[PDB]
Amino acid sequence: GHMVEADRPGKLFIGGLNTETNEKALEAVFGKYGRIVEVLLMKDRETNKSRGFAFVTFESPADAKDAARDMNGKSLDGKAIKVEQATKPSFE
Repeated sequence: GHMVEADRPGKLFIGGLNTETNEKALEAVFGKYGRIVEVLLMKDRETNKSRGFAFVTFESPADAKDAARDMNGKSLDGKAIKVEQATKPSFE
């Protein structure tokens, strides 16, 4: 057909995290802004500790954007966490 609907910034980018977290707990971090259907934790290789960064996705891009408009630059369990938009509006 015609299609000009190809934008969906449903991805976010998290930093500053704990070492002893899991994806089920990230549901409690961000799901309240607009529901999650995909979480990606990422870990070390030394001794399986979590690293101080992870990835969370949302069902909708309007639910993704909002999860970075309140929760950015706060504490979480006494660590200092971050959220950013890991995109740009256009790139060519």
